[PDB]
Amino acid sequence: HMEAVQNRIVEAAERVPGVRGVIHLRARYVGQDIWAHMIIGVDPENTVEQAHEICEAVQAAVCGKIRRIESLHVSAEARE
Amino acid sequence: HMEAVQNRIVEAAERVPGVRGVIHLRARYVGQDIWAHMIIGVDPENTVEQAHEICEAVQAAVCGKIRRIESLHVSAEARE
Ligand SMILES: [Cu+2]
Ligand SMILES: [Cu+2]
Ligand code: NA
Ligand code: NA
Repeated sequence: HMEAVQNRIVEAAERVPGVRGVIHLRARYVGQDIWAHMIIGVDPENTVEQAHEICEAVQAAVCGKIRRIESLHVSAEARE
Repeated sequence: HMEAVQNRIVEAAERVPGVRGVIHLRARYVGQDIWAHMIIGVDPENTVEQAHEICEAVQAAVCGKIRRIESLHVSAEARE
């Protein structure tokens, strides 16, 4: 069941403007719910505020598309 | 499990240009796979060919977003 969900999470995150791939995704079931931590790539010349905005947009996109996610943390790293 | 999938099918179909709602959706599991029949609404002033094109686009959209669907038939009815 988990691989199909992880595929949906990556696909959803990579559709958000400013995401330069999903660098890392760790998802685990807590019961029927998913809790996940994500690192996305961003343009190194983005501001820290812009990177924060992208992470928030990823959280909204992924949580809106995948109903079973009850916790999602998104961080950013420079990617070239 | 099925209600979440049916919600995804309707949401995916209603995002296609030319769809005037999902009129009917009957989904059933065959094993782990979903087989489904859908009726979408279309503009009565569309041509039959245009309606056929919309149905084909719905099939592509839904099957592309919901990996477990192994059979999907889409028909159209005039909706006002
Ligand atoms: Cu903020
Ligand atoms: Cu044709
Ligand atoms: Na900004
Ligand atoms: Na046409």
